Amino acid sequence: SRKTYTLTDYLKNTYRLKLYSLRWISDHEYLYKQENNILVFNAEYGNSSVFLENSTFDEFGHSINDYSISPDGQFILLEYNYVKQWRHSYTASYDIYDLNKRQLITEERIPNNTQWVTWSPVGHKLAYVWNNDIYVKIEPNLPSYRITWTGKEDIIYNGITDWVYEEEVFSAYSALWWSPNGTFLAYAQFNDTEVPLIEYSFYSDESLQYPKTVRVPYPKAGAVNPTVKFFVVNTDSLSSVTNATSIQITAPASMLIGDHYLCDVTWATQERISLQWLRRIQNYSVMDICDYDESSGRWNCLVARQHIEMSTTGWVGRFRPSEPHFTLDGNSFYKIISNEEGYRHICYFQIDKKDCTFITKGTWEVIGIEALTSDYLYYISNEYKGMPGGRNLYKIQLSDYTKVTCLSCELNPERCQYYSVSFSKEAKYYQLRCSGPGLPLYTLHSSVNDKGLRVLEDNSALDKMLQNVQMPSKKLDFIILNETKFWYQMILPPHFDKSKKYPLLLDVYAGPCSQKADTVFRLNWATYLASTENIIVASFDGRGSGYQGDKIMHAINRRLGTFEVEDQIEAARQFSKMGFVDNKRIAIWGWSYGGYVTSMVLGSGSGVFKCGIAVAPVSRWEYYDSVYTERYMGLPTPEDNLDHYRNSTVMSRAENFKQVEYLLIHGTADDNVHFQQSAQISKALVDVGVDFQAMWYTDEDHGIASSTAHQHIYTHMSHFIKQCFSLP
Amino acid sequence: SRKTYTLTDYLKNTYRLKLYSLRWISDHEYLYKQENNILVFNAEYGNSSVFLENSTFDEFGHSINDYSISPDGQFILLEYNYVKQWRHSYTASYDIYDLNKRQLITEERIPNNTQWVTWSPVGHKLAYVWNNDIYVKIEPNLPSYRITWTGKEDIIYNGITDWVYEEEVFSAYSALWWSPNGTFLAYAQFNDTEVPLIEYSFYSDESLQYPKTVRVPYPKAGAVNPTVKFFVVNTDSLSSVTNATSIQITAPASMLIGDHYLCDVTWATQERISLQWLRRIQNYSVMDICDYDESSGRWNCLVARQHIEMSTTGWVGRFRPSEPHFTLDGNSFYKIISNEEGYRHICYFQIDKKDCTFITKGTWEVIGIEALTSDYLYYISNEYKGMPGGRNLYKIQLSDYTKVTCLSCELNPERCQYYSVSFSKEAKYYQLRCSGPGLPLYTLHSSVNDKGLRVLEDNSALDKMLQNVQMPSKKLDFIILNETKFWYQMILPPHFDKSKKYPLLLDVYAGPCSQKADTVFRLNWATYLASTENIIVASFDGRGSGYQGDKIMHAINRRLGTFEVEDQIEAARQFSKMGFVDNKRIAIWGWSYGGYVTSMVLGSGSGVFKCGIAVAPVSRWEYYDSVYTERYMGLPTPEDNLDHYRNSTVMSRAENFKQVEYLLIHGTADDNVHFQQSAQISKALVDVGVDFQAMWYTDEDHGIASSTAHQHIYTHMSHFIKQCFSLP
Ligand SMILES: COc1cc2c(cc1OC)[C@@H]1C[C@H](N)[C@@H](c3cccc(CF)c3)CN1CC2
Ligand SMILES: COc1cc2c(cc1OC)[C@@H]1C[C@H](N)[C@@H](c3cccc(CF)c3)CN1CC2
Ligand SMILES: *[C@@H]1O[C@H](CO)[C@@H](O)[C@H](O)[C@H]1NC(C)=O
Ligand SMILES: *[C@@H]1O[C@H](CO)[C@@H](O)[C@H](O)[C@H]1NC(C)=O
Repeated sequence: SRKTYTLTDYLKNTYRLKLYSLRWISDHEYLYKQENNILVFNAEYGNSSVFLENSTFDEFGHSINDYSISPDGQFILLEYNYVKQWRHSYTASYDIYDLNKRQLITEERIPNNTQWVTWSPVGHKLAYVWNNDIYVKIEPNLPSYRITWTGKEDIIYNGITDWVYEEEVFSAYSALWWSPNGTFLAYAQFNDTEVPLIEYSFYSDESLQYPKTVRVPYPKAGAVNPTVKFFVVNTDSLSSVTNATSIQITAPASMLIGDHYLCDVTWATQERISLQWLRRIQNYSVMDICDYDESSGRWNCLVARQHIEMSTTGWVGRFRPSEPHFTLDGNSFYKIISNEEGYRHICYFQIDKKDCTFITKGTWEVIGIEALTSDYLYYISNEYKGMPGGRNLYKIQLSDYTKVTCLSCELNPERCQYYSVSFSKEAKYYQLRCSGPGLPLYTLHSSVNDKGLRVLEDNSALDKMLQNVQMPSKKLDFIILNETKFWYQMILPPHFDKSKKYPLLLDVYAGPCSQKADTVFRLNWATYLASTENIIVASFDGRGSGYQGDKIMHAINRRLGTFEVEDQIEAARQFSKMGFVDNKRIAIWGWSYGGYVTSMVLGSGSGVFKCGIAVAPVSRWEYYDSVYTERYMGLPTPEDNLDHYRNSTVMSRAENFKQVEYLLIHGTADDNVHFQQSAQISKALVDVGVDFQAMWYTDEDHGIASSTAHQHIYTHMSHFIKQCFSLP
Repeated sequence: SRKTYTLTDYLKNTYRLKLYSLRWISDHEYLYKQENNILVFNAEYGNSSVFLENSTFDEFGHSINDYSISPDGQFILLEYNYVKQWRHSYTASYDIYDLNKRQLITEERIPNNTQWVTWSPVGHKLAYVWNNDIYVKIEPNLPSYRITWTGKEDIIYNGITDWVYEEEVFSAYSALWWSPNGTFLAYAQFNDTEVPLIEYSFYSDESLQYPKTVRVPYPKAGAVNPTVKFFVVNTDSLSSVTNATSIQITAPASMLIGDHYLCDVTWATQERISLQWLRRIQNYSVMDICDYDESSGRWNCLVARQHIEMSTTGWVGRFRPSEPHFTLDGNSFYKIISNEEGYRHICYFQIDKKDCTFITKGTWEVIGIEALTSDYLYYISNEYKGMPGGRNLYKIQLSDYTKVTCLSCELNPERCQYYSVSFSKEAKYYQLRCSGPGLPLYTLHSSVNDKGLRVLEDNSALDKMLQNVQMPSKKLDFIILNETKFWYQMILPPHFDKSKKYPLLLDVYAGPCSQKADTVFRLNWATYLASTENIIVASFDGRGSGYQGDKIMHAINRRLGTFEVEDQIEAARQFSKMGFVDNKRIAIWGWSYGGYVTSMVLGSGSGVFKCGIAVAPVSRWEYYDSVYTERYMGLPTPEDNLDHYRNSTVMSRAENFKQVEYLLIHGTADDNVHFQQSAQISKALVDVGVDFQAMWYTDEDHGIASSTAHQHIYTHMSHFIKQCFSLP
């Protein structure tokens, strides 16, 4: 008799999850936004002052998009005129408000259309990139020093990443790294000179008489890649009428032999930088440790302290080689490395030494190292109750590795099984963040004894509202295939009845190192399909999926669109053999890799599925970018992996599609997985005479996420599934 | 008759209409291809010979796409390596084969990738266009003479047409015109330097890693048009030492004022040429008559013989100024003109004299003038039975205009109401060819006493098959709207029953000077929908339709998307009132102009239609080309017609679509109505929250004509209509 969770609810965001986003500023204080004021909180004691009043910048004259405060709290960056580029990149204008004053600084502004800006870690230095060149401001009201002069649109990138690096390597537009002193500005430089361009139409507003052609350097599988150089400049010795001296750091000779990438830049100390490089064949990676020479003003990367990481079974790292966390003195670090068994654990490295010591071990994985002090290392793992889909915060005594405390496990075991954390400087305090399976809970904790201090946000407003709606529930369990556990989740309709036969939607991503079965609380489309349409929405984590060792994750190595595909079919077959699913009403849908697999399934002939929706699918690996594809597939050459590059296309299975109802969707402005991918799927389905359904989305990219397109695609998909399942 | 006409029947060409394609080669002889041999028939004696054996080119080694026999039957052109460009343009390889000797010409072969070749109308000279330049060959085995040197890809076109001229002016790739002598080669030269480029992606075979960007000079409404220059070259005076002196004929001073077009090129005598020119505001045109000046070498156009053709109510001509037909001596001509009551009749022009004399009159129009002799002019009109959708050959005595004989009206009055004709060189014999309402009937005649000579193909084979098929029947009637007659046709299901209530698909095109209500016999998609699905397919010829005089055609002037839309709604509203129509099941669909009108109807909020289909619709006139658009719309400037350009978009009506079910389809390589047009529609619909269906056809142009795409689109549209009308 209660109201149901409707498509409108989802779409108009009727029930919002509350968050508590803070930024640690010291060892003991953080910044937080309350009713549009910026507040400072004291962690120990809970009291707050107003840092920046809401009503300041009422007469500023521009809508303010973000803020950024100098480490040494004298200035604030006001970001405005944000215009998005790709996933991380954007262009904006900037002003500086001088805080120890009433005033915006008016001389020597950061240019309009700046590509990236950063404060140094200490004081108030600024580094920014504008027109692909680096600049440095020692003082907010003084002129900038030009660090680089080679910048050119689409060709040379100084201190920002190009398209593949943004997307596939740094997950960041920025390629600037200040030393912890603020003394040295390290930076990468990318050269896209010979990198082929993907081109596509942008239609824009009606008034645009002629369509624009967007041209983006984008190395497809096997094409010419960008090249990299690394540089470190001394920020303390810049001259106004002498050009700045950038000292280059050369990649290791074992990388310079052929094509390679920069992977990681981590400062170790005031005079030591850590650099990881990875070979185009993502088999082999090297970490270089480089010290600054006070004599020659040069950097020296002693071959003696180089570190190597290879994999016999797949590629290095989860998506890239993991980052090292150095001890205060910089002579040793910790790093997540896959062990002999295939499980990702914490290894202790010493700088001038050759092997590493494993600090954790077991039939589970460390997800990330979050903090390091002289006494403990803090990490997040899925160790608790052997649930790969859970996440908890642990703590190790470094005096003794066997002495391990779980810090979040027993806090709220029913509500809370999916943590992430955020420590203050030197880890005096941490904010725990519970993500499910109950409602998100945010707490603040004190490290000295691990005593809880304060609940920060408990989403009790949402709980009150949710009591009045017929919410679905979540099953998280596993099946056994050829003697191995493989988890799935089920979003079950309210008042579920095990004797009744429900329609089932298989929700797939299934890309490498993915996890679709976890313990987080979500309000999404699947919430609606269960609460209102009584549809079971199922996800399954099969071979190739992450966080359960390399035996599972790498199964897929050099062979995408293979085991991950068969295994979604099997999960389906098996969900079928439980008594509460109507085996005449099983759909499948996914987005991105999700659309590829959905497409490869629908094209398998299993006869298991009635219909499926693919949104923005990869159709052929030679269409996707090089860093991603080659990481799992090698090069598409007859001496490497051409053969399976060809066997694993959506196109090759066109015939089989006559057995199923197919909905194909793609935004026309997809820089990521180009419209071409769906273009070739539809053309091949046409060539064979297979009817299917389509929908392009003008000027939308990979997220199809503009407000109206978001509502449209979900409405469209709701109809298609409702009609596939014969639901009113 | 048990078996029904299937969607498969239309798609697979189960019921072939036979045709009879001859090419006259003198006054008394013609060539015909029967199976794969070339046969010459005698028209006087009926007897025949084999000209060219089918097996003649067995060991040639290229699949021949076409032949062209020279006027003196000495040589044959062989066309292979055919690649289509636009509607008329294409590139090909050519050989010449000496017929007298039985040899291949090896020396000085016409180059690969030729854009156009043509014999002279007499003898065996060749003019061809390669890489945008004109070449001439006196002897098929001799070095060619380079006429022009200025030709540059997408910029300068010598003797061929750019995109707009091809599609909207000459309906040809060719821009060459030999004098009847074979002495003179005249050619136009087009300048696209400043014409903006339409840019779209082409995806090609799967194997193409990166999509290609096709770039085409295409002036949209209001943009910078190409420029035109006209030249004449003396073929007889060419030197292999010196260069070719081309002599320029420039436009009239009344043209050179602003933007203009070279409208028409019609030779008069061996030494006289007629040119028409059209102003950019296409309501003013001018005919220039130009004589060769024996001794000086130039060409001269006396302003005395200049003839003005303008319009007060619309544009000049049907799609252009009509073509002149000269009498042997070349001092006079006949040409169709709108008369003081707005109907299109033949006029007698004497070269030096003011006005012209009308030789035909009445409330019908002459469709075309087909031949001229000393004593008679033959023409085609829709006079018979006061019927605009009919077409009949007539005869007019020149020494007495009141002696009008209908050569065809009575020949087969129930089977044939729609003829076209093909006279011999000097009109001694003509092949009539009728297209309906019954099956196509091809008959030869002698002009002398208009004696019926022979039956050439009568489609008897097809006739028997069809008795075995539950054929639909065509009803071609009219309705009185204001106090005017607007014609409609109706395709009716077999065993039609005037008391049962049928679903109706309103078939629409309705572009200016269109006619969808006629007496043609068609085996098409409307045939299958009526035969198999018992849907009525109606079409209506409302305001803007042609062949009924300017009072109807020009109603739409400076005003597209208004009257021609309101009238289609009206039509269906009337069709509703007729008791055989189920008024909850009316659909509309259309291609090109049709798609725009369908969309505008669907967006009108009339309440009459349940669903529509729109294929490659125009959506906004600023997106379609200048030549066609400004003809009907004027310029998109505030001081001309910008307001109505803006009041007539599909986009602005978007809200209204929540009321109907919309299927919108477009090919991504449509160089004509650019994909852009639907892209902007889709985006409007998304912006306003309206669901609809969509389908793109990748790499298909405006016709969506490739056999797999063609079969695909009608299959897809079938299901759509079937489901809209609740039919299994
Ligand atoms: C922890 O870090 C990372 C996580 C993740 C990504 C990258 C990451 O770091 C580079 C990649 C980036 C990649 N571009 C994404 C994508 C988008 C479109 C199409 C495909 C292929 F199907 C893949 C998939 N994700 C998975 C999640
Ligand atoms: C007897 O001659 C001619 C007839 C006709 C045409 C041209 C003709 O010759 C110039 C025009 C050419 C025009 N380009 C076509 C078209 C194509 C796409 C979009 C639109 C606008 F909606 C219009 C329609 N047709 C109608 C039939
Ligand atoms: C980038 O690389 C190209 C060769 O691909 C080279 O010619 C050019 O000098 C390089 N530019 C810079 C500034 O490194
Ligand atoms: C018709 O036959 C006659 C009689 O032999 C011959 O002169 C002539 O070539 C023939 N015409 C054709 C076109 O075959």
